Amino acid sequence: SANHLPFFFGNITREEAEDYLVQGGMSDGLYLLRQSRNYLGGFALSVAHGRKAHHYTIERELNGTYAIAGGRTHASPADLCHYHSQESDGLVCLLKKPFNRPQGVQPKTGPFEDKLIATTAHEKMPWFHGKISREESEQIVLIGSKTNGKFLIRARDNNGSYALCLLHEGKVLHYRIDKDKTGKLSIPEGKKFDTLWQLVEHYSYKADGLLRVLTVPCQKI
Repeated sequence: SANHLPFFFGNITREEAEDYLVQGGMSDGLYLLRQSRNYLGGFALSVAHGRKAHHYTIERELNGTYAIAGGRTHASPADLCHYHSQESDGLVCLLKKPFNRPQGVQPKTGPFEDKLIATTAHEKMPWFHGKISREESEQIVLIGSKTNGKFLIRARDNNGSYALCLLHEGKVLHYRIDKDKTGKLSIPEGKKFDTLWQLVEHYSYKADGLLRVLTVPCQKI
C-alpha cells in the first residue's frame, strides 16, 4: 500500500509532521500521511487548518481495511484521503493539497525493525528480559556498564502485564505497564500503545511523565 505515496513520510513523530506542515505553507487543507506510533498497522493524518495542525488516527480494521475511529471503512489510506478530499465528514475541513515529500527525503524507518510477528517481536529485543522479579530486574540493571537512561522491560506477575525499569542518577525507576479492556498498554496517566516496542520508541524520544528518556537497553541474560 501507501509506501509509494508522495506525501507518505513514515515513522516520523507527531511534532516532526507539524514541522513539515509549516514548511509546506500551513494553508488550511494541506495534509500529509505518516505511520501511526501507538496504533499497530494503522496510519495518522496530519492536516493544517486555521493556523493549527490537526491529527487523525487511521486505524487498520480487522478485515484489512483502514478507517478513522467512528467512521466508514476505506480500501487504502489513499482512498480515505481521496474520500475526505471531496467530503468533509467529521474532519476540520476538506483535504485540498497534499504535501509531497521534499527531495532528498525518504520514508523514515525507525528501530521498529531496526500482525502475529509484531505481537511476539519483543521477546528477541534487547530491552525485554522476559519474566523476572523486581529484585532480579534492579540487579541486572545495576551491575553492567551503566549510563543514564539504561533500561529494561520485564513481565510482571501477570502474563500480559509488564513493568518498566529505568536508571536515573544511580536509582532504578520502576514504572507499571497495564492492560486495558481493549488490550492497550499504557503507563499510569500516559498514552496507550498496541505493542511494547511502540511504547519504547515513544519514551526513548520524549520523557512524557518519565523522569528521563530511555536510552540504551540493558542486555538480557
